Amino acid sequence: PVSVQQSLAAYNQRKADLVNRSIAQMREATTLANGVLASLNLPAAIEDVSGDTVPQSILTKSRSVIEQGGIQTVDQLIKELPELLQRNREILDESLRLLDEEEATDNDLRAKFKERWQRTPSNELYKPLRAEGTNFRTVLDKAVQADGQVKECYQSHRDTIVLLCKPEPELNAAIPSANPAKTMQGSEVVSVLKSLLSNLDEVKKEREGLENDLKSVNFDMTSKFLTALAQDGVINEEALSVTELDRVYGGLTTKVQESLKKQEGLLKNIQVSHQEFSKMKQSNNEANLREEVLKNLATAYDNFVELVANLKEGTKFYNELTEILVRFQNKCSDIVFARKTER
Repeated sequence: PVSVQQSLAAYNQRKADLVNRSIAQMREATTLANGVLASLNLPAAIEDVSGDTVPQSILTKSRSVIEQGGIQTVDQLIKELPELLQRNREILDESLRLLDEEEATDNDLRAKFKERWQRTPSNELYKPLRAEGTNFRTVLDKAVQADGQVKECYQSHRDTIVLLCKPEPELNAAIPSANPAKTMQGSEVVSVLKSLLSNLDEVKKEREGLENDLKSVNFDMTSKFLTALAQDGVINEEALSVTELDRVYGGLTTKVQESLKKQEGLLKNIQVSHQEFSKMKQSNNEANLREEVLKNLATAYDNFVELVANLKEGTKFYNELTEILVRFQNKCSDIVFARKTER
């Protein structure tokens, strides 16, 4: 309660959460937009003015996947995961084998002798280790569950990706060619839509800035903490941190609230606008093919995007988890060493 070192540790904890939480809000909002925006396929069906073909905000989206490497990026990563996770089951399962085994020796030693086997029991001693052990496990299970959720997600969408790596066959398939092109071109309500759609980008973009700006902050409370100790007999970490957390992130916290509760206005004022776009109800047949598809295309893009990250980071994770468990292992085997070497 008067240690600067621990006081610092708290700040990093409190700082990290502030930042993380803030990043998460923005990343979930960006995806929630893309879902809405592709649930109504706006980029696709404004650029559909030239009905015939429509290589538009999707050839765009196809080029960037070709750039990306297509499934050959995904399909490679996905197959790689179970091995990584198996590595991790194993390290944990050994650590606990080591433990279960000495413990069993110990248990029969006090059984055979009694008084004369007077050390403190492995029962009791490895209770923390086990506690620790079972959390790793919790992590794994949830990791398996999340990894399951992924395998369905791409598995399902995959069809709609393979078809997005074509330069001219793209038409003959993707394009149903509905003949729907309306003289309803760049009319008043179609331009108010383009800007309201490109505003959302200037919104989409700044979120990188906001994110990076948030991570780039480093403050260092040491001086602040020492001075509180040398003025009062104590350190009141919560109060010191809160007050300096606002001074340092409060200006980036509003920019976060002001990116979110601005998206609110931009969202609900299009649900309306997109209906005020189709009170002309086009054609419930050929344009169906023209419609539902474009709606099913941007989701194939959006979902691909969110699919590399999940993967890339599940990987990153797994290898950090590993370097964590190994440490766990060693600790178990050290403690085990301590017991044979004991007395």
